Amino acid sequence: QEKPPKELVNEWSLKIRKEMRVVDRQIRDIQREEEKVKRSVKDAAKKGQKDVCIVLAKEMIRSRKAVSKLYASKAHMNSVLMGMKNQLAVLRVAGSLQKSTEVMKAMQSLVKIPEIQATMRELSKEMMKAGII
Repeated sequence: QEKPPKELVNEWSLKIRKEMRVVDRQIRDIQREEEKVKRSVKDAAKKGQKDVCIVLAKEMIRSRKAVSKLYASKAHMNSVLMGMKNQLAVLRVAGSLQKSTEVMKAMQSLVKIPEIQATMRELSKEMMKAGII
């Protein structure tokens, strides 16, 4: 055969790490956009446009949840990263991966839709063949 050695872990670490830079990015962008929406809400209050503050508010809440759901995902990703560190650990003395109900649920809750998170469905796959999920 000619498989990759259990450096499939280093590979998946790199990707998980990559997607986490993405997340950081998206959080930063939404934050940056909250700054503006804030100024906007201010003016719109000062000028008595009640109806506009109201909606810019509903805008504000939606940002906040967007960031929440994001930091969530990042936690999940971090859970998969640690799981990989663990797998390396397990390999350091065995030399063969093994199951993980940890890197399974994170990588379950993680295969959501809004984002290129089709890759997560692929890692998911690669990982099962390996014998991690």
